Amino acid sequence: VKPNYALKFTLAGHTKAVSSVKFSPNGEWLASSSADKLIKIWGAYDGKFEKTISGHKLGISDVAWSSDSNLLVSASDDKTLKIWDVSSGKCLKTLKGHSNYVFCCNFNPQSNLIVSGSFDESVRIWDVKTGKCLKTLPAHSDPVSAVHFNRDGSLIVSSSYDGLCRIWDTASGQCLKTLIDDDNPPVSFVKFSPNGKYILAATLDNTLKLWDYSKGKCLKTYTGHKNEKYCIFANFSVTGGKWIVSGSEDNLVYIWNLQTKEIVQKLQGHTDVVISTACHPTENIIASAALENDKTIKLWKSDC
Ligand SMILES: Cc1cccc(C(=O)Nc2cc(-c3ccc4[nH]ccc4c3)ccc2N2CCN(C)CC2)c1
Repeated sequence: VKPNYALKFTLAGHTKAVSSVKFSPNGEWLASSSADKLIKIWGAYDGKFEKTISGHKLGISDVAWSSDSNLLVSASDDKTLKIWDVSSGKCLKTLKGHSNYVFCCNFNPQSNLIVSGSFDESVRIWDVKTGKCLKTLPAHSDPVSAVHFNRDGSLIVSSSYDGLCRIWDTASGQCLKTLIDDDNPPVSFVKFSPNGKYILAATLDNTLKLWDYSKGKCLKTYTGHKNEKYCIFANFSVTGGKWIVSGSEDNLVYIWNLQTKEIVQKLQGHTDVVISTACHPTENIIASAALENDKTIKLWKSDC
């Protein structure tokens, strides 16, 4: 039954809205990005501040870790992505090609590719080793809110303000599936399940949906939260009970039972929109992050 997430740490340091928080795949770290143009690294278990990584000329929407936890990629309003050495804090590559703000980014599981989505309505696939753009997908007809690889990196899912989710063949760059639902509200977030079998999508009508994307069938929805404006990150939590975790525009983190769709916990504490949540890879730990009235990251721990 219910999780019992309690507040363990509040991480202050960013001087503007925080955009994204991500745990390293090794479970060691949390990375955060912010409108303040900075990436900060924190200890996942002790909340200790480790380092600040700088170099972007404008605010940063997203950050993501390579599979060996040695590299970070960030997506910035400055129209670039940057690849960072976590150890030195140094910018290794600047990925240039997008014609407007880059909103979202991920490594493939192999961590030889980066996928990016932009205000410029494209999705780009980049070679990690060289930093070169390998493919530009004419992905959507409005800003791209999220990009994610499946478990083997053979597929990419993207979401957009155009009301669509798309599934892409990574190797060829061909669209394999376009999802539509209801009256096509903006799709503000999407990701694959840990196994790759499903996609979880948020739309700006206060709804998360779980999809069997190949069958084109919605299996569950998660509602009760507030999501009408911001591109709020959501997650599968699989270390204990099977939960859906999301931020919300009423300053709370919402946790649902994945199967029953019931709200099982609401986490109070933040003082602005919780735009990002992350789930720890091995421990029942949530990181959550909030917008400019708050600017803090919170770490929470549960027994299941
Ligand atoms: C630097 C910074 C700090 C705090 C918040 C944001 C932000 O809200 N991000 C953003 C904006 C838009 C965005 C901005 C302006 C727009 N006009 C029309 C559509 C549209 C979308 C789309 C996606 C995203 N994100 C959210 C965070 N996530 C981890 C990745 C994606 C950025």
